[PDB]
Formats: sequence, C-alpha cells, structure tokens
Amino acid sequence: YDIQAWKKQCEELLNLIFQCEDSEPFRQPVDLLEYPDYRDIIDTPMDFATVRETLEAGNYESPMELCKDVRLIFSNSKAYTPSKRSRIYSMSLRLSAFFEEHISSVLSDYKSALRFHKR
Ligand SMILES: CNc1ccccc1S(C)(=O)=O
Repeated sequence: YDIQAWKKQCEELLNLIFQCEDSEPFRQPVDLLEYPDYRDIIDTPMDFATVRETLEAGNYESPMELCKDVRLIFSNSKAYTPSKRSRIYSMSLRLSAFFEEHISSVLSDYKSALRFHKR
C-alpha cells in the first residue's frame, strides 16, 4: 500500500526501455531536420528522455500521467508511419507491448494503495 512506490518502479522500467534496441528511435525528440513535415502531422511530440526528465523533476503526480505520455510516443509513431510494416513503426509496436506488460502492475498497485489510503 505504498503510495509513492510507482516512481522508482517507473524509473526501473524506463531503464529497461533505454536498454532495449527497439527504443533507439524514441530516446530523444524526433529530428525535425530529417523529418521536416513532422510537426504538420504531430501536435505533441514526446520521447523517453522527456518522460524520464519529467519524472526526475517531480512533475508527474501519478503513474497514469507517465503512462499517458509513453502512450503518446507510440501513437505519434502510428500517426507518422507511411505503412504498418515500416521499421520504426514495428519497433514501436514491440516496445509498446513490452511497456504495457510491465506498467500494468505499477498502475494496479498505485490505484490499490490510493484506495487503501481513503478506506
Ligand atoms: C522513418 N521514420 C518513422 C517511421 C515510422 C514511424 C515513426 C518514424 S520517426 C519519424 O518517429 O522516426
């Protein structure tokens, strides 16, 4: 019932994601010189360094907010891809499956801890 435990759990999951070769295209903001039309397609850029820095700054109040930003990395990739079999899109699908498999318990434990706090 530790209400604060999600933060270190999210730090550890971000570390695993940065160790994954599939996270390479998503570790830093998309290069606007290489993809000059990116901001025409994508309203809210997001990347894993921005997520990690937001967490370390103490600017997430809950793991749901961190989830929303990570899911935005994956939806931006889906929105930009010219095809459903593109290399970078396919890397984002595998990384998304890995992230969802691991964030499930972090979200459940946090929500359970908050319910216990208000019992
Ligand atoms: C070729 N680049 C690509 C393809 C599909 C999805 C995302 C990207 S991006 C601009 O985020 O690197």
